[PDB]
Amino acid sequence: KAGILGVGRYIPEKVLTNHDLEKMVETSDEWIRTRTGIEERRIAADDVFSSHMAVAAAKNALEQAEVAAEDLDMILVATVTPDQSFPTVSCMIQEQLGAKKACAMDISAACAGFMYGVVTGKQFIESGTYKHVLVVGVEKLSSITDWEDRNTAVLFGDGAGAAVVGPVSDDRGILSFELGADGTGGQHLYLNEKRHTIMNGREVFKFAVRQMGESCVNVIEKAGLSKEDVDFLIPHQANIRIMEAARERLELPVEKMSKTVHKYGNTSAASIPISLVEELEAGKIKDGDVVVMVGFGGGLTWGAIAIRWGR
Amino acid sequence: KAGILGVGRYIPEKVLTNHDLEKMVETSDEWIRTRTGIEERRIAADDVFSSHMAVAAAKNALEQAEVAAEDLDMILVATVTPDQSFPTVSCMIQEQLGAKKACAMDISAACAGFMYGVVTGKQFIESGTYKHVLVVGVEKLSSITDWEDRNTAVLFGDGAGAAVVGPVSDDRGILSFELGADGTGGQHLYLNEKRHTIMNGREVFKFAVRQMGESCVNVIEKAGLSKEDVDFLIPHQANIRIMEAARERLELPVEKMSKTVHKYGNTSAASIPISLVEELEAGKIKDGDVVVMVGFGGGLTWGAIAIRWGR
Repeated sequence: KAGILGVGRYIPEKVLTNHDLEKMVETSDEWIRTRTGIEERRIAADDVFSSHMAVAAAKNALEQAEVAAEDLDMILVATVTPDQSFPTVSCMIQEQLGAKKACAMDISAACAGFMYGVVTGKQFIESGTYKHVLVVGVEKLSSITDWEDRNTAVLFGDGAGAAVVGPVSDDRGILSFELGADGTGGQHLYLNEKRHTIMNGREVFKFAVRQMGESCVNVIEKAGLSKEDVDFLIPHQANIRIMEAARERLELPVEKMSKTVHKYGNTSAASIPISLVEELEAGKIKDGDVVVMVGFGGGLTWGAIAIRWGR
Repeated sequence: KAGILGVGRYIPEKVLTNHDLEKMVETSDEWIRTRTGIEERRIAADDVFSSHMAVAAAKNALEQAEVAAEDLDMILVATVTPDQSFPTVSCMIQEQLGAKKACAMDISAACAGFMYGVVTGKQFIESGTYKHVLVVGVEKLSSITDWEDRNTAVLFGDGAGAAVVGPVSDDRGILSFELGADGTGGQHLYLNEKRHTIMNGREVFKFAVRQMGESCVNVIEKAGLSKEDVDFLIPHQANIRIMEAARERLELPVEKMSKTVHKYGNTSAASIPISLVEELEAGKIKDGDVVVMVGFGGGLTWGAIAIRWGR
């Protein structure tokens, strides 16, 4: 069975508060908090790109996993904001990390990308093909944000999260997963010709609130478990109201769902690993815990994973 | 075992000859043919994007495979020129094809992308996760070509190729594969700030000529076969001189290596499936044939696959 050996993240140091946003666009601290739950988000410096954030998250994950970069068989980077289209971020961090024998590809599934990546790594490991797969979710959404548009400029932050996937001692590891997509919703969330994110917020909300909880129930069902068997939920950190719908569907207490949207905003593919690190650093997730992760993203993509934590 | 159920392609109708190039840049028909072997290449119309070419290739592959789009479990599109970063081409063609239950992600491994994709599909099928995986290699390189630069504007064409991957009756299917990358070479082939392909042609040549043949030998070795066991070689169609080096390393006759670079140029991830369709339409590849495919790409990525043809 494939499981998670270690996780790391990179959080940019610059804090962008709602009151910093109040200068830039016609918004209010009250409106942002009430509708999204965001209070702050982090913004990468002008010389810090997805590759810089990804190497930092990757180094921390490798250190936590006790895995050397030279031992990686595969590097997968989920991003829609690479430094450039080619060379990919995965190729760039393969060089900077010294991961010589590793293959490298970037994958694009928007905010569901980290889930697509972990599931992809799972397939390569359980077939016996590879042993160690590095999966990184990284976004510099600040580089594709119309900072004049109050409807989106208050939603997005920057960051990177990373996990080393590998074989774990059985009972542990990824128990089940679901990956999905619905190209019909492509009109509702797209990058326009100015490389600016355009979103139909109402439509994306309707879709997310009903799909997040359903993907969660599916992976619990596929794992042969019950809702009471879930020890922690790590949702994509886009909107506290969407996150709350998933918590209700799973009948989980407030303290069993990771909440970092208020401090980092929506970091797209980086969101789930960033939240994972937060809970692991607070000691709220322990070996043997059943953890459900779930995300939705642009293009209308989604994914969910049920994992029993530990090696 | 996972194998290839059917293949299709889309070739743009507009032909760009070397004599059309002679008006545009300071080049000559003699120089292009002598150094690359290219005589013509195809250019997609201004209203034809990667998604349009990918749906066309996908439809032809599904028809040849006798697979309905509604039965696809996964859509993988290898491209560095999507219509936009999100929604992805895979999401776009998931909608246009009516592939409702299918998940969808784009992958980025430059000219090696189709190989990364087929191997990825192989992992999902042989684990029993999925049954039918659509893999598309598509590029509109004309949209990232500096048409003022004679060093690259004579190298690239547009196109799409597609394969349906699924379980095949054993003895058949993908016997072995190799995926690789070397981020060190990222400086030699990259997209610059104008979305123009910049290349150190001499360096990329040195790398490709020695890696194409070596990847080929590796996958033959991993399949437990000999060089005499190879019935056909389908190399990435970037440069006839690079292709010839691979043919020599495998001791193969001229008529057992696919050559379409002279008519389509370098189509990056689309190159191998486009050549596959060409040989299948000429009846040169038959069930039971051992086919080796191999490619190299920007970021310095590479891949090779040995497949026994048939279902």
